Amino acid sequence: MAKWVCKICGYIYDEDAGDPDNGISPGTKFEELPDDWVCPICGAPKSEFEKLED
Ligand SMILES: [Fe+3]
Repeated sequence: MAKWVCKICGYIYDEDAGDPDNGISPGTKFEELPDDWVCPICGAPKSEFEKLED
């Protein structure tokens, strides 16, 4: 699945990993994260993530 970078801190949202500590099971697509999900490291909004693909 896809990976997304937090353009603030460099955290990688890996869709394969999810973010279980913050309520997100492995395999959750970035688009499906709640609108108010934030980077677990720096707190940046979803707007601050870049999909890692051309
Ligand atoms: Fe971040």
